[PDB]
Amino acid sequence: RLGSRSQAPLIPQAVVSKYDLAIQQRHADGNIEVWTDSKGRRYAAKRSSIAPAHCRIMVQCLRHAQEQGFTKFARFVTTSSNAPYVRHGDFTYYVTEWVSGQPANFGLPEHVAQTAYTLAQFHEATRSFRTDWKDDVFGLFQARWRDLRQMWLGADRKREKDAFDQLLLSMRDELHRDAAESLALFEDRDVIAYLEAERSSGGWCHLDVIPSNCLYTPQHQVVLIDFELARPAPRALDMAHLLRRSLERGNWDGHLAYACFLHFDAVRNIPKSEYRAVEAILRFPYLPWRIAHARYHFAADPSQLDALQQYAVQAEKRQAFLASLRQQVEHL
Ligand SMILES: N[C@@H](Cc1c[nH]c[nH+]1)C(=O)O
Repeated sequence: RLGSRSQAPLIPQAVVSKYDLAIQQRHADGNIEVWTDSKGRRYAAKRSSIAPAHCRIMVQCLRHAQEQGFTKFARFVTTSSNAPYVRHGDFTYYVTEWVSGQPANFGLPEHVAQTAYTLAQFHEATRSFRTDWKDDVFGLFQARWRDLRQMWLGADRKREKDAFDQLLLSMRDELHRDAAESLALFEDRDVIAYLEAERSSGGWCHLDVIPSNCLYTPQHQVVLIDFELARPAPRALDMAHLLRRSLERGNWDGHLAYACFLHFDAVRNIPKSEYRAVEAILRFPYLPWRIAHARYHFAADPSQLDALQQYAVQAEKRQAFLASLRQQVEHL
């Protein structure tokens, strides 16, 4: 019994042997397995729980994007029978060529720029592709707000308040203001019109925009991997998710936001309503919600206090950034 100190299980050899890759060496590396041939050529093998039908549309989506010029993805390798996956032991395995690069550093404008460019290219290249294949962003955030309010009410009535409880209570008025401003933006007719128009025109988002899926290459581009969460969705979702992650880790340095907006805009103009949808998402106090949710619904962990402390440290810089962006959007 090793419990949570159990290593990633090796992919069964029978799966490897369905391919024609003459693999000599295999080892886990993060959430993929690296397969290497006698020349040292590498492949990334993924153990997934996605359905085979889902794997098929995912591949078809990327091949469609490619016929439109898209290059920013790891290329799938097929089995000896031409299948895009192997199904074995209740898992779906798929393999891609290896992409040389490093996980994007979302604190560097250059890396944010290239991630944004790539995400925008993916969205553009997939316009109109299987648009009805499977969205209530207002309801999601409304529920989070209701949760957040309940959580600080719970904290306030504790006999003994710990450092986290007290810190969360100290920011209630700012958190309330931000949540209210966000939900008001989601209720604005222009934001809704944007979201609905995107739903109609299609275009997929990647929807797992984390450094380990955004590989910054020696050719100074970003190549995406892991399209398992990708689906038709408004472009603002990928844009806002990239921005939030970048900005929270670069203390709201607007060079990171500019790098992002410029490179989305280069592929397709950002209209005012798209900016406003992005603002609605960014204005919501997502991190305090998420951290408090974990604490009070799941269990306390000291990392939650670290995270809330960092949010508090950055809170004025975040306010300043969102203020300047709001002004920018009024004089586009
Ligand atoms: N080259 C990536 C790993 C990878 C390539 N393809 C899939 N995963 C890295 O930074 O480690």
